[PDB]
Amino acid sequence: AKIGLFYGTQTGVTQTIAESIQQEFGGESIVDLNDIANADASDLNAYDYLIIGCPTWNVGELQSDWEGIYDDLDSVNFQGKKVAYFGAGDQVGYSDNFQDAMGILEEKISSLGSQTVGYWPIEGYDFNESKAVRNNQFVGLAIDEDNQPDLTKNRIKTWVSQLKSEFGL
Ligand SMILES: Cc1cc2nc3c(=O)[nH]c(=O)nc-3n(C[C@H](O)[C@H](O)[C@H](O)COP(=O)(O)O)c2cc1C
Repeated sequence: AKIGLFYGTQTGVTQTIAESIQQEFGGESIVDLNDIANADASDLNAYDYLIIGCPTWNVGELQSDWEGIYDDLDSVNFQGKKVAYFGAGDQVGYSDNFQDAMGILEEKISSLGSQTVGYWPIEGYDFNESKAVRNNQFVGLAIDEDNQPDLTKNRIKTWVSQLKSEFGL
């Protein structure tokens, strides 16, 4: 597989999303699925295409496994990689920090030389602030299983379909 997906999760939602994205891409032969709790930052070097999934916890913080590796990301060579992101969040409970983690990771990784692809429009959501917004789009797939579970399936399907192109699929 030429695409590597690395996710982190506290309660399992992000994992489930990760599994669905893998299946939408076409399976294990298309995307390698990895829990970041088991990886080294160095594992990220193998791929030209990455998908980073991370939920936001504790009012605007990264999920703990991502927080653990955060400082090691500098050691990865992201030059030339295309990276797409996804995150789980709750726009009602955390309106002022909706999907911040996705935003924090994207800012770090993009600054290291990768190109973000996979922007997602903000129509259909309601939140006050987010670190993951740029030019009025999310930098990646914003999922909200707490408030909008009925939208998830479609959001994933649409997003993957847009991604396919950018990943040379
Ligand atoms: C105590 C607590 C704090 C949270 N903080 C945030 C937050 O700052 N921003 C946000 O978008 N969602 C926040 N969430 C919502 C979660 O990210 C969300 O429930 C997600 O589905 C959890 O994903 P996981 O199972 O992969 O960890 C919080 C949830 C809890 C329970």
